[PDB]
Amino acid sequence: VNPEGKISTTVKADDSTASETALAEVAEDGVAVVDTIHYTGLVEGKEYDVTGTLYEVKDGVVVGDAKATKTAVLTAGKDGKGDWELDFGTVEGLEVGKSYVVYEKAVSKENLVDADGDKKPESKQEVKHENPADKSQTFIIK
Ligand SMILES: [Ca+2]
Ligand code: NA
Repeated sequence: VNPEGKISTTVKADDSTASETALAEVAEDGVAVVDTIHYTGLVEGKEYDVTGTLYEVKDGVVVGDAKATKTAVLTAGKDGKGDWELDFGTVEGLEVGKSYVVYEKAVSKENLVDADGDKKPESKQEVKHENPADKSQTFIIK
């Protein structure tokens, strides 16, 4: 049966964690950015190519080129549910007064999805979280 993947995220910028109810605030060398990926409906023990992208955002609209990208190879935990940490490290060249949002993609290394329904997987499982208006993935530099 085909896996039904879902991901949400929570960003931490410097010492400051965002949440469903408030974006993270960073006090005016670079900003340490860590994104937590909350996943369900992945395949236990399978490896995923995870790509995080940091964008400047203005009123829930992405502006300009990515400020940073980070990739990792992470393994799905028990029942294909759990949390991953994607550490971007220090991100240089962010601007005081500006807001940033994290986008995430995870693509399985193995074929985990039977897209043509012959009961044999032939497609990668791909999950995305690309919401420019998600305050839990957003931080502002004060
Ligand atoms: Ca197939
Ligand atoms: Na979230």
